[PDB]
Order: sequence, then structure tokens, then C-alpha cells
Amino acid sequence: SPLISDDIDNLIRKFNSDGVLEMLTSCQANPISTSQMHKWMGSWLMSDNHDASQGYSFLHEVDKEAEITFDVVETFIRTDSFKILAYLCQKFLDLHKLTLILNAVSEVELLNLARTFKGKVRRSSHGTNICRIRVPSLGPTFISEGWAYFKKLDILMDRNFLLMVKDVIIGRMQTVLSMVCRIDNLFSEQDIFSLLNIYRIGDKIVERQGNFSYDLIKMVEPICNLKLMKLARESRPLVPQFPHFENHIKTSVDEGAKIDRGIRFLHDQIMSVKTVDLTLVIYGSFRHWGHPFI
Repeated sequence: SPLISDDIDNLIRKFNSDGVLEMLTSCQANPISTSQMHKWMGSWLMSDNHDASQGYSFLHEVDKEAEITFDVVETFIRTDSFKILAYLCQKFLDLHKLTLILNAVSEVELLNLARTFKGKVRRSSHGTNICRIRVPSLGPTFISEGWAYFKKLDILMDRNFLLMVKDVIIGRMQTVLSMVCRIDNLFSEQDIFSLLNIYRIGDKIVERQGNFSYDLIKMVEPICNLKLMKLARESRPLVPQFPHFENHIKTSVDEGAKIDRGIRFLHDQIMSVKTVDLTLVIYGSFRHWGHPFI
């Protein structure tokens, strides 16, 4: 379903002027407006000022089972990025738990989930339930009837916004996994860091421009397609230039850089990529800064 600001807007308006309103009151909430929520996400996605112990443990259990799998393979035939990945894994675990709680179909499943994830449930005035749970990357969280309020961040999310954020984290994990789950050893850690650096540059655009960032983030697709054409012409030098598509990119980025210089950085980083293969990884990550309110 479409990502809209309307429901969050309407609830915040009602609050500072049903069972969820009661929940916000109890927390002494002061939710930031929807026009600030993407800015928060930009600042948060690759943040590392939180507990990631479970993320480390996760990434250690997985990489030890993967190294058993690869052990089976070679039986037949015959670190720096690890930290950044641990924090992504922590955020995934946190968002996954919150989603399960948020999507509890009944009171009985809600209670089981709350027990499992060390959450507490209490009754609202309208026969509804409020579940409170602490997660390392987001702080104390209060969930009721499709809503999640983050007391430490003063952020109110509806189901869709929370899902949008989880899709970004899953996406970035997937891209990193894709670069390591190879049988041809195609990518180096340097290549992984090239991708992480691109994430970082784009996140700063989101942090600074908020919902308006996506006008610039959308340019990753045509920048990458131009880069693919330039790479192609490196190997087959007699393929004709396409001055109009190239000039469209140039003017698009030139104008966008007046809004946020980050899109110049993104353009230039993509243009510095040495292979079709890494360029396609970046291309395939074009949704990995999320989606705007529409």
C-alpha cells in the first residue's frame, strides 16, 4: 500500500488538540512531524551508537554455518565491514520483532510474542492492549493497534512507515550478502566498502532534505545506466556517443547539486566504479534509501 503521511499527521493533530491517544498521553509524547521522519531515518540507518551485541552474535552464528556450507563445497571439488554488518543485523532483529508485535492478529499471539521478546502488555481504556518493549537500536517502544511510538526518539510510526524502514535494512543486508554469497570471488572488501560509502552519501542527502531527498535519490537509476554505457564503450570503443542522454544526466545532476551537493558525490562515486558487475550491484540497490510519502 502507498506510503502516506496522512494518518500519522491526523493522529498527531488529534493528540495535541482512541486507545492509541491514551498510549501517547501516558508516554507524555511529543511526536515530530512527518516532514521530519525521513530526516531521522537518514541519520539512523548506518548509526553505530547503540548496543549491537545480538547483531554480532547473529552474524557470528551465520558466518560459522556458512563456512561449514563452503566446507562441504570444497570437499566435493577437491573484518572492517564485519562491524558495519553487525549493526545492520541488530537493526534487522529489532525491526523484525517490532513488526511481529505490530502484526499480532490476536491478544493471545501478542502475549506469546511479548513473552518471547521480553515485552510487557497492559490494558488500555478501550479494551485494547499496549505492548512496551525495549530494542537496542531504537529505545523504549510502545505498540498498539497498528501504531508504534518511540519514546526516546519521539517518533510515531504507522505500520507502513515501519515496514518501509525494515525493507531498507533488509535490502542493505541483501546487497552485502549478494556480494559475499559468490562462487567466483568477484568482489573484494574494497568493493563492499565502495557500496557502503554510496549508502552513506545518499543517507546524508536524506538526513538534510527529508521527504524531498527522493527527487535526487531517484537519479541513481539514470546515472547507473549512463555508467553502464560508458563501461560498454570502454570495451567496444566504436559504439556511438549518445550526447542527449548524457547531457540530460549532466544537467540533471548539475541542477540537483545546487539543492544538495550529495548528488554530485553520488554521481561521481558511481562514475568511478571500475566494473559492470559492481555497477549493477549499485543499480540493484536503488530502492535502498527508502521511499517518500506520496
